[PDB]
Amino acid sequence: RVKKVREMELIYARAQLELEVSKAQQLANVEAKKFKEMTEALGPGTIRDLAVAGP
Amino acid sequence: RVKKVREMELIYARAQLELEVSKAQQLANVEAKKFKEMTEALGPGTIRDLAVAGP
Repeated sequence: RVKKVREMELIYARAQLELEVSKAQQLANVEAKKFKEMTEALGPGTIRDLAVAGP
Repeated sequence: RVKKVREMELIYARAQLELEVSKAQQLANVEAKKFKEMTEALGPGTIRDLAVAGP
């Protein structure tokens, strides 16, 4: 018992935790690409100029 | 008893703790690559300029 319940637990636990990391990959891919489109068409120097304003 | 319950505990304990470190590897790979895409297209000198603003 303590072997075969707890080992099917290991195998399903794999099937679910490569799952949560897959969720993390995909959501962070969307965050990534949509910051990239954000900054690249906002302006490479525009972000510098807007943050360097300290007069 | 105290041998064969506690040694199947060792073997499953392996199967689960190389597991938690595998979870750590994969989640930290996504964190890694998506900071890399972050900084490299944000700008190598942009991060310096935005942090060096102290006027």
